[PDB]
Amino acid sequence: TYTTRQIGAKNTLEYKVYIEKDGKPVSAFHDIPLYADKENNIFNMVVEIPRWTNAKLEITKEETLNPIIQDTAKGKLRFVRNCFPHHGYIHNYGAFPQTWEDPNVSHPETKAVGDNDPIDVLEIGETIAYTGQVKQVKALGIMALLDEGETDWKVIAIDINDPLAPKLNDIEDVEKYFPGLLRATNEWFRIYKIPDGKPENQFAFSGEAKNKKYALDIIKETHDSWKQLIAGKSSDSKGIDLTNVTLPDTPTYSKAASDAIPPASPKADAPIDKSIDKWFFI
Amino acid sequence: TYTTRQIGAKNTLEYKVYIEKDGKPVSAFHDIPLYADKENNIFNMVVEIPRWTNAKLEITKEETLNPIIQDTAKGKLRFVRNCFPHHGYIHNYGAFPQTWEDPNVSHPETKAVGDNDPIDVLEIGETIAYTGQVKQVKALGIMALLDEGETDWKVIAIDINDPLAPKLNDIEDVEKYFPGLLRATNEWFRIYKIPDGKPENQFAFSGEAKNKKYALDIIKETHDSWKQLIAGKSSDSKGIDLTNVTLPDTPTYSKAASDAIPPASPKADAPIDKSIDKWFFI
Ligand SMILES: [Mn+2]
Ligand SMILES: [Mn+2]
Ligand SMILES: [Mn+2]
Ligand SMILES: [Mn+2]
Ligand SMILES: [Mn+2]
Ligand SMILES: [Mn+2]
Ligand SMILES: [Mn+2]
Ligand SMILES: [Mn+2]
Repeated sequence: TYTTRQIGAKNTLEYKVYIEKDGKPVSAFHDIPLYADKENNIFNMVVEIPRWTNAKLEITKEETLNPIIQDTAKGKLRFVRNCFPHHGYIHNYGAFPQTWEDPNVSHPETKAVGDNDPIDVLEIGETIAYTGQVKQVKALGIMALLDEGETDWKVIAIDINDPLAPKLNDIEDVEKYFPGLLRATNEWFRIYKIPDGKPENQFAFSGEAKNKKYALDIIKETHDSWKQLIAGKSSDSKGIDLTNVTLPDTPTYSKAASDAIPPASPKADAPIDKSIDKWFFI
Repeated sequence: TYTTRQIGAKNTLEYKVYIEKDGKPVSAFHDIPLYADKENNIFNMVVEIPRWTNAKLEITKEETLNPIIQDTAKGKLRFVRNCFPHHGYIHNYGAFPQTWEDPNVSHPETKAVGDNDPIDVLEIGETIAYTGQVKQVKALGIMALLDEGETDWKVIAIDINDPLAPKLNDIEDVEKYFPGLLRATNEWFRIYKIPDGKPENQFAFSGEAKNKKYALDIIKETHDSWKQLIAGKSSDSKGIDLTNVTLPDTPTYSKAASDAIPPASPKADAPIDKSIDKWFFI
């Protein structure tokens, strides 16, 4: 049983969300198994941002036990802007634990280094997720996003408890039941940061969403990359905090990291500035 | 000065939003002047539904002083469904007070009876409005929607305080600063009821959004119809409660009706069933 420990009021600089393992804080990047069912390829996804929300909550690499915190830019809370016809994030967005997009290396398909973070998952179920929630999903395909020149693969997946779960098994089913969702995913990731001064993103494979096989090859590679990492054999760890509480053969393993963590102090959500409302017509 | 008096909690059955003019509840339908600045075509819009929301809030014709309550469909609280790529209402939504789409007469332009309510307005400004908000807007165009075979014009408007008001003068400027919002408005109203299992709506004029001038003509006809209604001369008033605290020359004028409304007793937003989250691919 994975739960959540909320410290602070959502939408504040102070807001932290730690994942708990049967009541004890674990590392959201390290102590949560990639696979819930390896045989079958059922993955564990850590949800960072709920669908149609704007706060840019992220699993923080350099904090101990990598809590999910809102990203900041120039001292301020970061929020993604609404770009017509979309309203915030159009997917439940998060990542697969125990994966690492090697910054030190130029993945051969996209020809650019990874973006230094857990691989990214777009979860397309019909229920809006919650922050710090662990969900079991099935990968259906993958997109090669080059986000600011950096390899940043987007894995398309679905909550296995989703009513259509059974009917979706490969990328081509995405278009049969969620027609146009895959083209909106291409357009959303090309332009979301334009209202921020960033250039427009680009996709490898001409925006081709790769199938479950290819995707599965990519999650493994990334998962192997994390293996070199938490083990201690990465060429450059970039100062990621490797503290964990469940991999005992690791240099960085450390029980008591968990007792170290402060109790939940959940507070009512802080309000978001009315500028976030703005709808951009890009 | 217009404020709002909330009773009970949002998304509940006991929720009512009353409009106040200087602290005295007044009829949201009859007592709020259609015009803010007549000769400048600046109207007072009553806001029913903030943008990107789903509870279907409406000025209630059948209740004294016509409060804004939540619509009911088959004994249950009504909520509009998410139709990709949209999220709830894509526009702040409301009506103009002192208007009436005549139920009892077949309008010559669309060939159908009126829908029995104040004319409807789509406010396209960038700020998300609030329920019961009286805002000052400027008509820009009107679309002839046939809602389940009834005359249901949609006025397209913008808050005068919008940072873009000044550049918006007639319908053609809407496609200028808001490219594609016009195409999405037509679609949104055709399909929004499909998920409820009703048929696709159709639009007169082939969905042409008619100019600001045609618009004013239609708003004005509707004001005349309301004049017959409130004066007491309607063929059939349809149980519409015509109590008012400001037109003394009207038969139903009764001050003391304002003092009869209970004090505010707002509670915080009740949770909305998770089925509401679902996104339909129509
Ligand atoms: Mn990031
Ligand atoms: Mn990420
Ligand atoms: Mn990125
Ligand atoms: Mn990334
Ligand atoms: Mn209605
Ligand atoms: Mn209406
Ligand atoms: Mn209607
Ligand atoms: Mn109507």
